[PDB]
Amino acid sequence: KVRRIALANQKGGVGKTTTAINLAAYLARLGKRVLLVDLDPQGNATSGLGVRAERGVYHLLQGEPLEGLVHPVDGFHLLPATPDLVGATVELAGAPTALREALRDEGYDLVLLDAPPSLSPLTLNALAAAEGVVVPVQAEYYALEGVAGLLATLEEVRAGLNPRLRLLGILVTMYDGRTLLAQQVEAQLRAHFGEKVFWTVIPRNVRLAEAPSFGKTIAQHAPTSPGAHAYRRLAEEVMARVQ
Amino acid sequence: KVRRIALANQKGGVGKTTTAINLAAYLARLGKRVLLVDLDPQGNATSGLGVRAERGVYHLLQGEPLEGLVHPVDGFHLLPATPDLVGATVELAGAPTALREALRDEGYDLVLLDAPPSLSPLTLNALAAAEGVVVPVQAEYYALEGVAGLLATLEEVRAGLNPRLRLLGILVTMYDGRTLLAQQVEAQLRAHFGEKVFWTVIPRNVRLAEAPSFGKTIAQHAPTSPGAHAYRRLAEEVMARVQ
Repeated sequence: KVRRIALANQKGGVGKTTTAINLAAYLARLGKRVLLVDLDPQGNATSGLGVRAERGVYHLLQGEPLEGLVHPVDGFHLLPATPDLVGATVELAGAPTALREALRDEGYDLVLLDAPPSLSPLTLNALAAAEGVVVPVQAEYYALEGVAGLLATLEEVRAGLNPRLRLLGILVTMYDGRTLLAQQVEAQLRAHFGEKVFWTVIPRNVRLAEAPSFGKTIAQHAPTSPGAHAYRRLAEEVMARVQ
Repeated sequence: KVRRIALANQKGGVGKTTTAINLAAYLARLGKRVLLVDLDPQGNATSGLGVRAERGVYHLLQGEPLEGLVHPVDGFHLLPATPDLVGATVELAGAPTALREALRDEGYDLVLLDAPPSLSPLTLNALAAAEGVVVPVQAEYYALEGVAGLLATLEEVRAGLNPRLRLLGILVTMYDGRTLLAQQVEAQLRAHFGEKVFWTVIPRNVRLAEAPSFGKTIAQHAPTSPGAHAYRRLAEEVMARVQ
């Protein structure tokens, strides 16, 4: 049963964090108890939610209880990241199952882990603790090789650190509807990865791009904008795959 | 092997014909030899393609060869409808497998049949000749009962007239992104019909609404408009289901 979902890609980007934030927002609206964990030392998800805490995931790995670290936001709970997270990576290196053993989130239906790019010990800890992975990529030709690399990594992590790790799906984000180039890249992603690619595609849209600067989810910022409708649908497609 | 696809719903509407026209346009661009047959005495698809012929499907049932009746348009072939089609319905009634035996389209990869609403002898002839059905509905609450009715009809037609008849999918069209009501209706359609509903949803959009008046497919009229991107993706989702 997929309960923990890691959001990860090779190069990171706004699409990944925007996906973590909004997937969480809509899964919550579907009536799910959801925990979003910002595992990036940069704290993009945390900042994208207008949160400013001095206690975060580092303390979770540092022993301090979860219930007193989570911040309620837009219907779900966030375990924030701080510039303190950086410390644990030095030590998490060589300790891949750290996060997993420290994630006493049995009280949630779904747990989303916003992993940093470039496979750092934090990214690895996310992959070692998750059961499903959503790979958010931009509609650019590099995504073909970028995804291939990440899938090979997932295979190796499944084989040596986490047997229940599986790809939930590849998500095309920042689809530039102004061009036909976007169409061509998507077509090639589907031709090469097939059913692994979600049918729901997130469009490039001004309101979606600005939501993080406002520190609000797209549901809060512009609930009827194209990106909001797409993320609402994605939550449904993600639940369909989980089931 | 699904080769013939009927586009049908209970109440008809612009979404159905817009779907027949644009699905054909994009399946053609995928490198498929496609034949679109307008089976509606109203000739909405034919008019939506800027065609004006005096010879159509009636003559096909009237003996005259297909090759000399098809009109090339936007990369595919159209077997037009005329105000003459009405005649055959009187006689097609009681002759459900007429169209099927007169459809010598072995030269095409895919054949789309734009069926009239209200289950007329022409609608029935479409269902008796097709292998797959795409049910285009609008994101309105009536769609719940409208679809249920059509699915019951498909079941009965499969049982008594065409064993290979199957639902390819239910397509939500004219999704009004200005409201959250659209979201609620879609959610209910998926809750009630599940996987039968295509993940690709066609948005309500000005350029898409106007394409028929210009007599052009959305690919010709506004190739980078939201509806164009959605129909391009739908063709891919439809091919995935056919396979």
